[PDB]
Amino acid sequence: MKPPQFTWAQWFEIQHINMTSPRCTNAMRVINNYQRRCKNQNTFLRTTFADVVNVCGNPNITCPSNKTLKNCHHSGVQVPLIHCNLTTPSQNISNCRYAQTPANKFYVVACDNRDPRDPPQYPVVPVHLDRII
Repeated sequence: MKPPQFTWAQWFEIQHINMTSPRCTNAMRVINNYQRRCKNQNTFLRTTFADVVNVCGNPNITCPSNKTLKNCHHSGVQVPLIHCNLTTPSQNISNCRYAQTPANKFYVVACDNRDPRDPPQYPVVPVHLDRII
């Protein structure tokens, strides 16, 4: 899944922060081309990477998706988000059609120590979107 030219944190940014267009069909092509498959579902948080890093400093909690992981952090505040839902698949990635559903919700993110390629300014960085509450 994860392309090797990217860190975990940079891949989190591709998939869940940086929407290259306000519409899901357009926005998703970036992710799908790297994945070499049309993802069935994907959430974009309308927030900045630095804001998610501040959330990574909130007190650690158990990851809702996996009760044995403990590197998760609740956002404390709500952010707008857009959820992309695959409505027509294709063997041609550029023909994959998406519908979208906006929302304003809390989120829970999983965070890890930074890779040398991330900027030194962030010792801990987001690596997985665990749960949209």
